[PDB]
Amino acid sequence: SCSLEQISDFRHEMRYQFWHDFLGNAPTIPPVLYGLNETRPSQDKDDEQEVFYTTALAQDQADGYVLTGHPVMLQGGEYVMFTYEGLGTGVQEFILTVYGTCMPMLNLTRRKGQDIERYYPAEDDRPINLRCELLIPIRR
DNA sequence: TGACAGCACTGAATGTCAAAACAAAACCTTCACTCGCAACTATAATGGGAGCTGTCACGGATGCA
DNA sequence: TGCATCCGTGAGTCGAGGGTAATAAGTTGCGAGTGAAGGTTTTGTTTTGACATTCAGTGCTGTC
Repeated sequence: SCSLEQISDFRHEMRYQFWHDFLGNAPTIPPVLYGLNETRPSQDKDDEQEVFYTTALAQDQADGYVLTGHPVMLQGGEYVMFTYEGLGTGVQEFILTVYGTCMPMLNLTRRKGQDIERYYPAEDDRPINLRCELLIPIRR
């Protein structure tokens, strides 16, 4: 529960300690990352909500993945490949320039569901200019 | 020369009179049932101690006799 | 004038481990009190006339 500028300042740790707990027992490095944001309103007065953020490990070439959590089936329907070049501090303004601008300036209405993030940890000191997709479930 | 400072006034955009509705549970009816009282039953029956408690110890006491 | 009897008294501060267990009749009648929660009532968050300003708006007005 944080600010507009803290829409990715808080979100940096929710992928990292989730990754480095599993990397202590991972013989590989899974190179496709998945993050899921959720908007769920209330029932008492319809002015409030809460957000449960789920980063996940990919069902990839390593079959045995003993990770705490849930087997999450990704939502189907229309999506958008918002590929990017920039560091996780640059997805801070990239999430804000897709959601402050690219939903008005491309005039699109994102649909109900989990906003799929597609980071790339395959290029994980210099500041890393990573590549990432923001696969929004869209209703065009 | 062009900035550079300040004025003229629209008006959309505020700050007030009203309701408009929605869940809030809050207090409140309800209405069927679960959960409780009370009475009777007719061959014959008739007297506890329920286990208990066993010698400390000098001392003062009151009332019987 | 003794002789029995009947009450009422008895270290200090600690300590441990911890409350235990008989037996007995039912059907039938039938009012009273959780209770299903049925459903209202309130006690608060939202629409619309206003018009009085206000700054926003755009341009001019005047100026270094």
